[PDB]
Amino acid sequence: WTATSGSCKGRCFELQEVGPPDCRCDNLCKSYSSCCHDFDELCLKTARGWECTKDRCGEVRNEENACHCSEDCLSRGDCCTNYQVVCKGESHWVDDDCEEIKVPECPAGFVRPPLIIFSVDGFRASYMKKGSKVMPNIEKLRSCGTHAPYMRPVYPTKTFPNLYTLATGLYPESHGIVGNSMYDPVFDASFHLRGREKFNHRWWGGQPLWITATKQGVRAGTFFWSVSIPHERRILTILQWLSLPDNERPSVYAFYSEQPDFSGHKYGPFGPEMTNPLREIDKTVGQLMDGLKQLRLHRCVNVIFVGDHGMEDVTCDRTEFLSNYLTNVDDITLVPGTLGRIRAKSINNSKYDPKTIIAALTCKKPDQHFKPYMKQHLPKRLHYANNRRIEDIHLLVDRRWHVARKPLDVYKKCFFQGDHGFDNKVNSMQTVFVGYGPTFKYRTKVPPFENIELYNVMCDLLGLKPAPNNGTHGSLNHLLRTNTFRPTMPDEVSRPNYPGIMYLQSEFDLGCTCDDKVENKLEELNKRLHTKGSTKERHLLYGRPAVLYRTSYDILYHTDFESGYSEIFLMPLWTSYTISKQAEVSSIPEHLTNCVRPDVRVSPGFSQNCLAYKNDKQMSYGFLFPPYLSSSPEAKYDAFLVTNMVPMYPAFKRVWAYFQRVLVKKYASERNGVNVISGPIFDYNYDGLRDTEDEIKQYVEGSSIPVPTHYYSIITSCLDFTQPADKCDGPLSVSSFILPHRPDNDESCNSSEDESKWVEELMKMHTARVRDIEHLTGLDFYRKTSRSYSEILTLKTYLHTYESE
Ligand SMILES: *[C@@H]1O[C@H](CO)[C@@H](O[C@@H]2O[C@H](CO)[C@@H](O[C@@H]3O[C@H](CO[C@H]4O[C@H](CO)[C@@H](O)[C@H](O[C@H]5O[C@H](CO)[C@@H](O)[C@H](O)[C@@H]5O[C@H]5O[C@H](CO)[C@@H](O)[C@H](O)[C@@H]5O)[C@@H]4O)[C@@H](O)[C@H](O[C@H]4O[C@H](CO)[C@@H](O)[C@H](O)[C@@H]4O[C@H]4O[C@H](CO)[C@@H](O)[C@H](O)[C@@H]4O)[C@@H]3O)[C@H](O)[C@H]2NC(C)=O)[C@H](O)[C@H]1NC(C)=O
Ligand SMILES: Cc1nnn(Cc2cc(C(F)(F)F)ccc2/C=C/C(=O)N2C[C@@H]3CN(C(=O)c4ccc(S(N)(=O)=O)cc4F)C[C@H]3C2)n1
Ligand SMILES: [Ca+2]
Ligand SMILES: [Ca+2]
Ligand SMILES: [Cl-]
Ligand SMILES: [K+]
Ligand code: NA
Ligand SMILES: [Zn+2]
Repeated sequence: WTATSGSCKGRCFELQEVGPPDCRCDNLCKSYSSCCHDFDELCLKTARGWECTKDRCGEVRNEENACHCSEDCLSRGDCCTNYQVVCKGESHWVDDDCEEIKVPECPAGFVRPPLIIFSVDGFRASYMKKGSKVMPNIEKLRSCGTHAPYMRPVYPTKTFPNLYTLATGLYPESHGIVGNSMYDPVFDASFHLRGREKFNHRWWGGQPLWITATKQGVRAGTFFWSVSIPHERRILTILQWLSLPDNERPSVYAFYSEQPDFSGHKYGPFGPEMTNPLREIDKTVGQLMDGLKQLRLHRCVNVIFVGDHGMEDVTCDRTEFLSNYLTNVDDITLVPGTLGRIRAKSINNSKYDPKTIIAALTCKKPDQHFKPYMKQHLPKRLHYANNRRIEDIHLLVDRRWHVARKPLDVYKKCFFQGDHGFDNKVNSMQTVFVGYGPTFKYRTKVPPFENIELYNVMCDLLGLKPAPNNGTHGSLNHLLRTNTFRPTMPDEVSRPNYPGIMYLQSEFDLGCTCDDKVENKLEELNKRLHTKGSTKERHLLYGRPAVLYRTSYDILYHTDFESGYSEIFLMPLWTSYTISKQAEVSSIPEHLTNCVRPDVRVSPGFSQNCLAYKNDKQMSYGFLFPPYLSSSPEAKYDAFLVTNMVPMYPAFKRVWAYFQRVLVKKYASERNGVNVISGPIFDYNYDGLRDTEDEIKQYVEGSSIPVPTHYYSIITSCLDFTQPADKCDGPLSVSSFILPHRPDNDESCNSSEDESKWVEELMKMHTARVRDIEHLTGLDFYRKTSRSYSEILTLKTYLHTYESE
């Protein structure tokens, strides 16, 4: 109940929200059906429209008008945004040359430049180039300010997850808004776009920017707008708040537009009907900038123009139906559309089996336009599994397609020509970023970055300490003229041991054999120097990784590679090696095929054994440094050390062997040498973080050798590819992957074919940032380079996406 008979007199768009049943006058009252009776009359005035005209100049103030053109309007802060243009011969902001804003030029009483976030729903990245003729105000912000060619949204590329990610710096799995539609089984409650459940505070985790600001003494405008408040009114409201007295005036504001998304759904991303929505958005920006200029705030405010996701072509005919695959289709609940999430219709049905559902959906039609996954098997780059609101079974849908349960769903719900929600690497899902103001750089283009990073920067813009989040703070310092955040590298927690030769061959009873009993003073000092680290500067180019947790490990040096060997996990945490452009691939010689050699630096007690692998009918082994790339027949013996061995399913060995035999050499030839760091990852609880030993769910049968869930590689070279990787004077280039360590290749529908037809495609799917690997291993890479730390942070957040232009 709301006692709707209080009044909004003097209260219009109040910043503090009042408690039921006292009636509300805030920008969300409409959404709750709680506005006072006179809200429309007093707060949503429309009389005479939104622009001054020649005859309205110097009028007698009429309080009924939507905005004002009387002499006193500037001091009242409620002029139409074109007042000075029409009535005082001023130029529109867009018609002024741009001029570097070196320092904030603010009215007296401003403690810090205000931040205005101008957010646009569905604004695809290519609209900046493709709509440029019709968006002069936006183009001026873009060319005069700082801009990225695009900004990567989070998955799923829907509105609710992405706007809340912008607000919090968190992945959807951590903030809890994991789709536009959700069932939380602990609450037994559903979140929907239409309706009231979504207003309950229990859905919304982390700490959004407006709360971070308020907790630290920085006042915030209310971020959310009721759909029926027109855009012109939202802008006028912001401009009115900017005219408040110093003690009342917010420092951070958001505008939100439902366009161009609303139209993109109806007409597709480039429908001819899309020109008008873009024009209209540009006019809104024009009104804000003209309004700021009137208040002498146009060289004081930092403006961020940002989208939540892009828009793809999708029609009703491009729908796959689960009824074409599943006999039991009525025992499931599907969250449908541009992703799928499946659970049991009833938790009382004991005959429901996710294993048989996955199998019935796997590689069943030649051109199948979705791929099923257990959520823990989704590419790690999506960070989309550690939340009870995410269903165990997930369908990754091809761009341009929909999934639905039954045909009746689609025609008893062609309406739409656009949609979004697909994998966040998809080019059509990319969105925009422009920053303009005293704190942003002047006429600067920056590389593409992920929207998880912006919370930190918005905190920096407002002098706030960010709540803990998934950004890497400092990785976007290159956007900023000042207020940069200068982090220190994390402190190493565990130092390595450097073991020498301490064990005799005969102390090892591992059930391993090697054909190697084949016998010089020139070449004996040589192998000794290699074991003491004499080639370490060739294979460990950026320093050894730092171990950021408590553990026992050894550094092992070799001619061709260096490793950090874990005594707890009985394998390397990392293995580092450089392959020059000139390097030769050799084969594993016949006598060495099943060779595993004891490592005399490492106790039998801290070693793997061959017998465990023989006994484990499911599990085989591979090597982290590939024997194929040994520098010499003598150096090849090192690659067969039991300390270079890791557990591998035979199906995974197909993948790994092709990467090591073919792909590494290929990249070295293309990139002018590469440095490779490879290793295992253990993430049995799918939280994106390194497991402790007591989290491991699988061991090689009858041993304490833990089985990795994934294998990573980080492949680094010179950005200037005219310089070899080992003699690089400037910025670096990286690509990485986190491959799932799976006992089958069901993920790859063409896997019966030659590895040259499917392996590289799999690797591309599981592309990763270095930072993803850091979270998953507790390691910190690139500790010793000549480069600035912020530059290295940017490098660690880089994702190689394998999408064309
Ligand atoms: C992305 O960045 C984020 C933010 O930094 C990273 O997320 C953090 O990860 C930490 C490690 O997993 C985690 O720390 C835990 O905090 C627990 C206290 O939690 C509450 O308080 C915080 C602070 O206010 C709050 O943010 C939390 O909010 C979460 O949960 C609510 C539900 O109430 C949601 O509304 C909200 O969306 C958010 O959900 C997410 O996090 C939880 C886990 O916390 C997930 O389950 C959800 O799916 C969702 O993703 C909380 O309200 C604290 O209890 C934990 O301590 C246990 O574990 C340690 C290990 O050190 C152990 O020593 C302790 O004894 C303790 O164990 C005991 O409890 C166990 C569980 O019941 C039990 O098994 C044991 O036997 C013990 O008795 C832990 O310290 C932190 O909360 C989150 N924060 C957020 C916001 O998500 C994230 O890791 C980054 N991602 C990547 C890939 O890097
Ligand atoms: C969600 C959410 N989380 N946090 N916010 C507040 C917010 C943050 C930021 C920013 F960038 F600064 F973080 C900027 C602006 C804001 C403020 C935003 C705001 O007033 N809204 C966003 C809501 C979305 N909405 C819909 O009905 C809707 C649902 C789905 C789709 S779809 N098909 O595209 O998926 C489109 C839609 F329009 C009601 C809008 C009112 N909204
Ligand atoms: Ca949206
Ligand atoms: Ca984990
Ligand atoms: Cl959803
Ligand atoms: K075996
Ligand atoms: Na297959
Ligand atoms: Zn949409």
